[PDB]
Amino acid sequence: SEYAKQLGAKLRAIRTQQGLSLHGVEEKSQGRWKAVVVGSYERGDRAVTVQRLAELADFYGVPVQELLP
Repeated sequence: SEYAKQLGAKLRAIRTQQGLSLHGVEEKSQGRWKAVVVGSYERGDRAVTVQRLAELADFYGVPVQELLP
């Protein structure tokens, strides 16, 4: 729970850092990443899979390790 919490704190830190809001992600990604889904990752309310995390890190353009708590 705490881990999920802190993981989502970084998922948010990277997203906002490149100036994108949650709606921004859904739009730029042509709908592959739904704001709803990404938000729930950022609040630790929904658990991302390691696979899925790997793709996000790619979409954002950062080393996937960096998103780990």
